[PDB]
Amino acid sequence: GSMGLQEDFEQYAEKAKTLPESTSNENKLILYGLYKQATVGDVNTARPGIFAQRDRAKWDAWKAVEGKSKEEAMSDYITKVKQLLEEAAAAAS
Ligand SMILES: [Cl-]
Ligand SMILES: [Cl-]
Ligand SMILES: [Cl-]
Repeated sequence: GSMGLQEDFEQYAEKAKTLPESTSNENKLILYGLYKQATVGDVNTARPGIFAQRDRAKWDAWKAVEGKSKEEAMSDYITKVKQLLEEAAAAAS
């Protein structure tokens, strides 16, 4: 990752903590998948079964961004968090 992007990523991963607890799980899943992809790369497990204890929705969100470089997924994660942060501020004003 380039330096400025890595700094941005760590900053926005920290700012993501300020999103309301009530943030839709649809968006939590999008952030989860990009965060996994950005930090550890391609999902390296098989899809959890429907009745498994492993969370299929989380795995699916990560599978969906397979193939993105660290730079790309950090990029997307940042843009999604930025959008959510602006929407949270709009909701509160
Ligand atoms: Cl920025
Ligand atoms: Cl929801
Ligand atoms: Cl992992």
